[PDB]
Amino acid sequence: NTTSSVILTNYMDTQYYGEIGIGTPPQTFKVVFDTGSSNVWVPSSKCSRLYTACVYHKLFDASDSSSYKHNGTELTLRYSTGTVSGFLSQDIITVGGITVTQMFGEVTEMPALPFMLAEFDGVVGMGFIEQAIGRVTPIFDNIISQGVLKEDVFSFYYNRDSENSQSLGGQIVLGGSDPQHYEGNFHYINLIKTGVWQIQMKGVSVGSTLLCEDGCLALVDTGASYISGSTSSIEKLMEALGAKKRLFDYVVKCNEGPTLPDISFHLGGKEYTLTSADYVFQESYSSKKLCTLAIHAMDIPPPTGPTWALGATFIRKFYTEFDRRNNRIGFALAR
Ligand SMILES: CC(C)CN(C(=O)c1cnc(C(C)(C)C)nc1NCc1ccco1)[C@H]1CCCNC1
Ligand SMILES: *[C@@H]1O[C@H](CO)[C@@H](O)[C@H](O)[C@H]1NC(C)=O
Repeated sequence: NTTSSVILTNYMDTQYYGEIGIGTPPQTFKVVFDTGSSNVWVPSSKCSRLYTACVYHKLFDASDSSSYKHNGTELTLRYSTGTVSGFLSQDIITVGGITVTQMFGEVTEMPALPFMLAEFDGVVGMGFIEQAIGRVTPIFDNIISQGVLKEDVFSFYYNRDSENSQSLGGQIVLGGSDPQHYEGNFHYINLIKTGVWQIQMKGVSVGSTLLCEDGCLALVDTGASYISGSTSSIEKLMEALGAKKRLFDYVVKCNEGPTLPDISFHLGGKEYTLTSADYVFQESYSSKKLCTLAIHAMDIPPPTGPTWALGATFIRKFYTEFDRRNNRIGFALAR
């Protein structure tokens, strides 16, 4: 019956990661704790240096760990934004002072796009075994097995401040939540199914409901930067906002930013509202300058998709508790 936290760094409101240690002695890695996937991977020393992303990130060297256990089963992790490929290994992983023996992917194939843009080295998947490639037991499942934690829950706080380096970029409590980072009560929404951190959504509103009328899906994805929907969902949301489409993002003229309407997500009977301040990167107030929106198109395939994904844009405003004992997600106002 103990509780434990991981200190997160916030890079520019788009990348949130903490530090883990792998092996004896610990090799440390910057990792995204991702509720939208279920595998652990770091880049590997076996990764060809022709992968520039492998030049620019910390590499796990199995030859420097005395606690490593070979497996070498190939794995390929297909994310919506890009793919990593490699092989399975087993070592001791430390995460918030919790030591666990864990199967993880040693990534030998790490595309320059998008991975050169990653501040983090790898990913710690916080999803279920059902979504785990290779049917590899996820790290939290392993920590639960130990019987150390007070509750079968984990919580995410993502800070709104990335500039002020003398502040906490984010936090993950394993085994509970932290009351210093939320307020009011938790609102609990049960999952559609076990296997995925996905909840029923019954509306996306601009200002009047104009999307997700007959119901749709919402993946709560701590590993994502943005709120995402389907290409057609986003194109209709953006037409409503007067946002011009670009190659990788949507933008308004910076001056139009504060005048943008509130966007609401109807989740578990409550209306979860984001103001323009919650979703516009107000980098300027100029009419000559384009400001990027924290909402993009992301088409996730079956069986998970098509689905909306509530990423860091959403978690910033809403402190999120992931409840594995009751298969539900709690949202409270962050502070
Ligand atoms: C690799 C993994 C994190 C990929 N995903 C991303 O959204 C993602 C993609 N590419 C980037 C790059 C490299 C471009 C920086 N960053 C990402 N996320 C940063 C972040 C950390 C905290 C919150 O958001 C999703 C994929 C679907 C399952 N959930 C995660
Ligand atoms: C890899 O791990 C799995 C555990 O499910 C095991 O069955 C398999 O034999 C392992 N392979 C090697 C080569 O160690």
